[PDB]
Order: sequence, then structure tokens, then C-alpha cells
Amino acid sequence: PIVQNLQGQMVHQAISPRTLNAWVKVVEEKAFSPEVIPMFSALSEGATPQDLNTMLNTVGGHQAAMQMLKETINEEAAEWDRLHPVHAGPIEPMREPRGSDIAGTTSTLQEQIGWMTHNPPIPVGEIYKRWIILGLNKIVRMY
Amino acid sequence: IVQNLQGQMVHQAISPRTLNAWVKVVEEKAFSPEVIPMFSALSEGATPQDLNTMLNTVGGHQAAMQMLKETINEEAAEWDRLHPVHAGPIEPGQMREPRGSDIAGTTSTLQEQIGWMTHNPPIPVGEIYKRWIILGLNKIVRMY
Ligand SMILES: [Cl-]
Ligand SMILES: [Cl-]
Repeated sequence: PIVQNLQGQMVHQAISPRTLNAWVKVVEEKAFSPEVIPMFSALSEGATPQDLNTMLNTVGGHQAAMQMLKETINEEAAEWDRLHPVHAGPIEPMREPRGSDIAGTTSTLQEQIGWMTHNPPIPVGEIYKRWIILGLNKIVRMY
Repeated sequence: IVQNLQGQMVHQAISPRTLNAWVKVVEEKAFSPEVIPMFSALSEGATPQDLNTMLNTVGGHQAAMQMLKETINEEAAEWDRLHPVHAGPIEPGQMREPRGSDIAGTTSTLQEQIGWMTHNPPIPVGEIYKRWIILGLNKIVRMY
């Protein structure tokens, strides 16, 4: 998540032991029944894309579902780009995120926090969560 | 955390998503042992106000919720006993020390709660109240 330090700067806060413990428990009991989704939504509150990837990579078992989820995320990232055209570089010299930045694969943790705390926010955590949930909805059909 | 109109990241109260998940946990698990890890994670970063919202969204379990209120009253009284204070801050505009009733959120405002939680060093009133609530839950789980 994101927290303010003693200097007043926004910086990363590691997913806590209590949050990761609960998410594992939810995965162990519910992955990937419909009931997993409200639990994921709450436990991922304030997550950066890097935190969201940590949560996804905690899922033990469910190899096939995790592959489908990844395919959905890849699709959404590419569509995001097509619906959010940008110039061939910052005119500057903050770049707009691409789909792969939103999914955490091409962006740094600092870029993620930059977007999420920009004025107005470019809510890359919330956007990635929407793609993840689209995927979870597809996967519930296997369960 | 949420961004205000001035572009600042400030505290925001317990969210609809968090509360919806908490309900669902109550509906399935209250107050079996497995409620406690879920309460602990869902209340991460909660103020005393957020924690009283969680407690007051439990439907039923009146016996349990009465035991919780007794546990909180006792821990608040013991907090006051074990944290002796002066009558008030010696310096004029200085932040007062929280008493038990401040930690339980009955005599403190949201502003004060956030003031303590973000002090340097923190006075983590949300964590303290959560400890009292979990102590109550560990008694109550014996009924379930
Ligand atoms: Cl976000
Ligand atoms: Cl706290």
C-alpha cells in the first residue's frame, strides 16, 4: 500500500503479515468460488500494481485458473493502450501509464505511487484490480 | 488513504468494500476462531471510529457483543490505571495523551484519533483498541 513518511512524502508500505495471512486463508478456503471476489476486493484496498502481483503470486494451486487470469490481464492491458492513445514520448521532460505499467510488469514501484498520488490520481491500482476481477469472474465458471 | 481537493493524501474512513467483506465474514464465521485473522486484516489501519463501525455492524450475537463491551470497559479502566498522566499537557497547544475512553472512541474526535495515530512517534490508538477487541474475541470464541 501507500503511506506518508515523517517527511510528508508518499512511499510504499509492505503488505502486512496480517493482510497476507488473511489472503492466504481466503485462497485456501474459497479460490475461485464467487465468494473469493468481495474478499479480494477488500484485502487489496490501497494496493499498488506490485502489491496486486504479490497477492496473485501467493495463490498456490489453481495453475489453470492462474493462467486464464494472466491471459485476461494481458488482453485488458493491450486494449487499455488502444483506448488510451499517447504521444511517442513525454513532451516534458510524468508519462501516462500503458497497460503493462498498470499490470506492474513495465513500471517501477515509484512510478506506480507517482500515478496513484498524482493530482488528479491516475488510479493504476484500481484499474488493475478491475482487470483482475474481470478475470476472477471468468474463472468462477471453473469452480 | 484518499486524495482530497487540495491534492493531498489524507485519511479516509472504512470503505464500502472493507465493510462488505466484514459483513460476509460475520455471516460465515462470527465468532468461531477463524473470525479473528479476518477481523485483524480487515481492520488494518482502522481508527477507533472505524472499529466501532465494525463492531456495530454485527447482526445478532448479542451475548458476544455484551462480553465485548465488558472487556473494552475493563481494558479502558486498566489503561487509565497503567498510564498515569498529568492533569493535561504542560505546554499550551500540545497534544493531550489519550485516555481509555479516547482509545475506545467515546470521548475522542476523528481529528484527535488521526492526530495520535500519525504523531512522531505514533500513539497507535487504533492498534491499542484492536488489541482490546481481540482480547474480547478470544474469550467469545469459546462460545462458538
Ligand atoms: Cl489506485
Ligand atoms: Cl493505530
